Amino acid sequence: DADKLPHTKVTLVAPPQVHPHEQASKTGPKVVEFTMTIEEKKMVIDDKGTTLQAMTFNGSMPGPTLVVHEGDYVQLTLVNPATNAMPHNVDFHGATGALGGAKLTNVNPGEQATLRFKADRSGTFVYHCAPEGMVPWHVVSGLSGTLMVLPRDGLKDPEGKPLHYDRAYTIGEFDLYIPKGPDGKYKDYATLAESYGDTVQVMRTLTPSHIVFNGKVGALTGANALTAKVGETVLLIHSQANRDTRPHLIGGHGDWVWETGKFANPPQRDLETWFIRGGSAGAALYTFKQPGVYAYLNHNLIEAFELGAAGHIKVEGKWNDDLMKQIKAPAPIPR
Amino acid sequence: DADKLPHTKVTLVAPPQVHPHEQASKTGPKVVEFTMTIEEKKMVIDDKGTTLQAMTFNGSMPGPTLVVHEGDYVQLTLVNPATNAMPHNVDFHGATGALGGAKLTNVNPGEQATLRFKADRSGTFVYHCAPEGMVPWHVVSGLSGTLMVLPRDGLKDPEGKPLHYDRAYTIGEFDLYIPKGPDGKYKDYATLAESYGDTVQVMRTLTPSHIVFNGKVGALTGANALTAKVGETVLLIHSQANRDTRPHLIGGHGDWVWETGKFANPPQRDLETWFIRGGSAGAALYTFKQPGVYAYLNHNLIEAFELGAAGHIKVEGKWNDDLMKQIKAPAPIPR
Amino acid sequence: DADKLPHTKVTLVAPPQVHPHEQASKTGPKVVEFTMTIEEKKMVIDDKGTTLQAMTFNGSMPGPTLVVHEGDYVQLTLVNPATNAMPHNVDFHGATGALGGAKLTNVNPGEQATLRFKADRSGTFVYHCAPEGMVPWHVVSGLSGTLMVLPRDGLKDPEGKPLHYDRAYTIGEFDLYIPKGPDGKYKDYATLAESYGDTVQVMRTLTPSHIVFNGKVGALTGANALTAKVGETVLLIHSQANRDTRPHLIGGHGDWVWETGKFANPPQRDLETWFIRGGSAGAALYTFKQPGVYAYLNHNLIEAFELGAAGHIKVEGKWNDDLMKQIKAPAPIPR
Ligand SMILES: [Cu+2]
Ligand SMILES: [Cu+2]
Ligand SMILES: [Cu+2]
Ligand SMILES: [Cu+2]
Ligand SMILES: [Cu+2]
Ligand SMILES: [Cu+2]
Ligand SMILES: [Zn+2]
Ligand SMILES: [Zn+2]
Ligand SMILES: [Zn+2]
Ligand SMILES: [Zn+2]
Ligand SMILES: [Zn+2]
Ligand SMILES: [Zn+2]
Ligand SMILES: [Zn+2]
Ligand SMILES: [Zn+2]
Ligand SMILES: [Zn+2]
Ligand SMILES: [Zn+2]
Ligand SMILES: [Zn+2]
Ligand SMILES: [Zn+2]
Ligand SMILES: [Zn+2]
Ligand SMILES: [Zn+2]
Ligand SMILES: [Zn+2]
Ligand SMILES: [Zn+2]
Ligand SMILES: [Zn+2]
Ligand SMILES: [Zn+2]
Repeated sequence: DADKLPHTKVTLVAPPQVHPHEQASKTGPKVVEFTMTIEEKKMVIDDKGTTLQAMTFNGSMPGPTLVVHEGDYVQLTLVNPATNAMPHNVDFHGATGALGGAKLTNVNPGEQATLRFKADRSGTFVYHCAPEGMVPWHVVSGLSGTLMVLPRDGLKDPEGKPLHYDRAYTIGEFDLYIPKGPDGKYKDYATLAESYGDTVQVMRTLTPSHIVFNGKVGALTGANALTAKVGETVLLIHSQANRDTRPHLIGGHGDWVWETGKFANPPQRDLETWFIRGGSAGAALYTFKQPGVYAYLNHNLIEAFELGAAGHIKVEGKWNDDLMKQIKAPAPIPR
Repeated sequence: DADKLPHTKVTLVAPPQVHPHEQASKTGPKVVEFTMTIEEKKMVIDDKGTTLQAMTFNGSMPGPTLVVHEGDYVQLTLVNPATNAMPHNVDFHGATGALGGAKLTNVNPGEQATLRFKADRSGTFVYHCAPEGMVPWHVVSGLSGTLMVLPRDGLKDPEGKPLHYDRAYTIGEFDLYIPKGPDGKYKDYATLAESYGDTVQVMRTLTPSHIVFNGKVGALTGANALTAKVGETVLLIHSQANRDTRPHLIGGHGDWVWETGKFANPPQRDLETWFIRGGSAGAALYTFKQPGVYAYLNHNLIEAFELGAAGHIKVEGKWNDDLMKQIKAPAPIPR
Repeated sequence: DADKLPHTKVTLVAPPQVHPHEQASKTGPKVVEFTMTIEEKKMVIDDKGTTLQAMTFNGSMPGPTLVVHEGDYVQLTLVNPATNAMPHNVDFHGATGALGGAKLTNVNPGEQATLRFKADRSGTFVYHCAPEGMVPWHVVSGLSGTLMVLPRDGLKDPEGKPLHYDRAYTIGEFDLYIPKGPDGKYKDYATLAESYGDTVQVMRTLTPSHIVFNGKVGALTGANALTAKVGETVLLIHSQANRDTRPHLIGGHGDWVWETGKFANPPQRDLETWFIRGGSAGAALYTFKQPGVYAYLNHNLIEAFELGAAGHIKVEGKWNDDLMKQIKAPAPIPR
C-alpha cells in the first residue's frame, strides 16, 4: 500500500548527466517525487542558423532522466505555465493503465497535475507527450526522455554475476522535420502554431532534414564532449521516441548491451553496433582500455555525418600497445 | 509417413479472429487440410475515398491465420477462379523446398492445385504470393498472411514453465503505394492491370502513401475494436511481409515476446516496443490488469497517426489504484 | 606478448569465397599477416549500363574476408598506390583504440602503413575506410568488408554443443546513391572527384537508387550463383556497413543465426528472416535438405526485386517427398 510508504524528493539534472542514485540498495520501497515544467521555445539546431519551433520538458532535449528502483512508486507533478500556447500531458512507457498516464495529466496552459504509478518492471523506458490529435508533432518537436528502473540488487550478466557502472550518460536522438521555402532555404516561424501545417507535410515524407543528439548538431562535442578515463565503466542510455537508430562506439564495443532496454533479460556481449527501436530506450556498458577521443554515433553514416547523429567521448589515461600498435607509420611504397 | 496418418479438415475464419484450436495436445501427428480462394478486388482504404486495386486470400487483408502443431502436415488447396485476371501461387516461410511451395502451386485463372508440406518447425511464419517477375506488386497489393505452428506441449518461458493465452488476434500491417495525378490527388483505376506501371514508380521511392492494419485506416476501431477483460491473457500475432514495423501497446507491455516469431527460442519479458522484420511474423503475450481503451500501434508515430498504422483494444473490468492513481487532477497552478 | 609469438602469412581470395582456415584449432596464438591494396575504379552496376565511380579493397565489393582465431593478432599492410587520387585508411570494428585503427593508417596516394591489433573478441565484424571529413562517401562507394574471429574451440549452440560448416560464403550488400540529370537518366562521370557533390545530394535523401550484393545487380546469379549439395552445412556471412537489411533464404531457414554477429552469445534457431543492423556483419548456418535453385535476398521485396538485393544458390541432390509433395498439379477447377 503506497500512501503508507516513506516519500523522498529528487532534484533532476540536465542531460547528458543523470541525477545521483544508488545501484544495488538495501532500502525498502519508496514513493519517489519529481516535478517537471514544459517549455515551448524557438531553438537554433545547426551551424547555418536553422531554427526549430521546439517543445521541451524542463527546457532541454531530451527531458531529464528519472531514476528509481523496481517496486518504488513514481509520483510526478507536471506543470504547464500560462506562458505556453498548447495543451500537454505525459505517457510513461514504464507505467500500466490510462494510456501510460496521459488520460490523467491533460494540462492546459496555467495548469498542473500529479500522477503516481508503480514502477514494477525493470529497464530503461521512454516517456513522451501525447495530446489527442497532435501526438507525432509534440514528440518530434522535443517532448521525450527516459525513466530508468534499476533492479533492487543491481544489474546482472547472463550467469547472474554483478555488473556496475561508475558514471551514466543520457543521449536522446531526435529526427527533425524542418520545412523549406521556394528558394530552397529552411523556414523560420514567428510562432509555434505557424510551423504546424508545413511541418506535417515534411513528416509525411518520412525523411528527416536533420537528426541530432541532445538538441543540436554537435551538442556533445568540444567543451561539451562526454568524458571518462581508462579503467572506468560507463552506462550509455540511448532513447529514440519516434524512429529507429543503430548506436556504435568507434574504437570500442558494447561490452554488455540490453538493446530492447529491459534488465530482467540477459544482455548480449561484444557488440559492434546495436539497435534501438523507434519508441524505446536501450542501455550499453563499456569499460575503457585505451585513452583518446572516441566517436559515439548512429551507424547509418549519412544520418551521422551529413544529418547530425554523432558526438564525442574524451578519455584520459595510458596507451596500451598490446591491444593495438602502429608497426610502420605511413611512408612511401618501397621500390 | 504422411499418407498413412489421420486427416482432419479445418474451417478458416476472417481476421482479426483465429480459428479454434488446441494449445498443448496429447493428439499424435495429423494431415491438416485447408482451402483458400484468391480474390482480386478494388477496395476503399481511407476516409477520403481512396481506393486500392487489391489482391487477397479469401477476400481479406491479411489472409486468414492457419494453425497446426509441430510435426503435423499442412495440405492446402489453392483456387484461382476464372473471374480473376492474373496468375498466382503460394510461398510458405514455414515450409522446406521448391521456393516454399511457389514452384508447385502456379495457378492461372480457372485452375487449382494441392500442396502438402511438413510443419517441422514451431513459430509464426509469413505466407505470401510470389509469381515470377511480379513478386513485390502481388505482396504489397494484399497477398499475405500467417501460419502458426504451436509446440506439441504448448508455449514455454525461458525456464521451461508453461505459458498460455485465452484469446488470439491476428494483425497484418500493409505498406501501400498509391499513385497521384498532376492535380496531386490519388488515382482511381478501372482495372488491376492499369494500376501496375504507376504503382511500380511509387514503390521504387520506398515511401508508402498509407500504412494500414487489416486493410484500411481505422479497421480495428469503433465496432471493430479488439476486446478483452481484466485477468485475460491475449496473444497478438503481427505479420509484415515487406517492411519493418515496431509494435507497442499504449498503457501496456509485452509480458513475453518472440519478436522473430520462433517458439523454440526463449522469449523476452517486459518490452515497451518490439520489432517485426519485413518478411516475418512475431508474437506477443499480455495479461490485462487495468480496464479502458488501449491503443495498439506502430511506434513510428508518423506511420501510426498520419499514415494509418494503429488500432484499439477495449478492455472491461475494475480499476486498480495500486498500479496507477491520479493524486491531483488538472487545476490552476497555485500562487 | 605479441612480438614473441609465431608469425603466419595468409593469402586472401575474392568474394564470395573465403580463404582456407581451420575452425576448432589446437594451435596457440599467432600474429597473422595480411595485405590489401586500394583500387579506385569506374564500374558497371546494372543491366542498363549505369556506372558507379567506385572505391574498393583489392579490386572487389565487398573487400575480402579476413579470418583469424580469438587471441590471435591481426597485422595488416594497407597500400594506397600512386595511381589513386584520394587519401584512405582503415577502421576495424573488431579492434580496440585509435578509431579502430583509422588514426594510425592514413595513407596518401604513393604510401603504405602497417597496423597490428589483438583480435580478443569472437564474431563477424565490419571493416571500412573512414577518412576525416569524407566518411560516408568512401563507405557507400565500396570500401567495406568482414573480419571473422572464430572461437578457438569452434562455434557452439545455446547448450554448448558443437556446430560446424562445410563451406563459407561472404555477401556484402551496398546501398548506392547514383545521381540523375534533367533528362531523368543516370549520370556518367569522367573522374571520381566530379561525382562527389551530386552524390552527396542523393545521399541526403536517404533513398538508394540501387541496392546490390557483391558489386552489381545479378552478381550472384547464372555462372556466378552460389553452390551447395544436400546434406552440406553452409555459413552465410552478410555485411552492411551503412544501412539495415533483412536476409531470407526462399525455401529454407536460418538453422542457427547470430544476427548481431557475435559468437559468444547464444544463436537463435528456425528463423525465416533475420536482421543485420547498418554498421555490422551477421552470420547464419543452414543445412540443405532439398535440391533446387534457392533465392537468397533482402526481404524488403522492393529492395530485392526492383533495386537489386537478391542472388541464387544452386543445390544438387535427391528430392524428399516427406518434407514437401505436390498432391495435385495445377488443373481446371472441377465443376
Ligand atoms: Cu505536448
Ligand atoms: Cu509511446
Ligand atoms: Cu499473386
Ligand atoms: Cu517471402
Ligand atoms: Cu577511403
Ligand atoms: Cu564503422
Ligand atoms: Zn504517502
Ligand atoms: Zn510527499
Ligand atoms: Zn528506490
Ligand atoms: Zn499529426
Ligand atoms: Zn568500475
Ligand atoms: Zn567527430
Ligand atoms: Zn492420407
Ligand atoms: Zn483427406
Ligand atoms: Zn495438430
Ligand atoms: Zn516489380
Ligand atoms: Zn488465462
Ligand atoms: Zn485511437
Ligand atoms: Zn613477431
Ligand atoms: Zn612476420
Ligand atoms: Zn589462428
Ligand atoms: Zn559527407
Ligand atoms: Zn557438415
Ligand atoms: Zn532469381
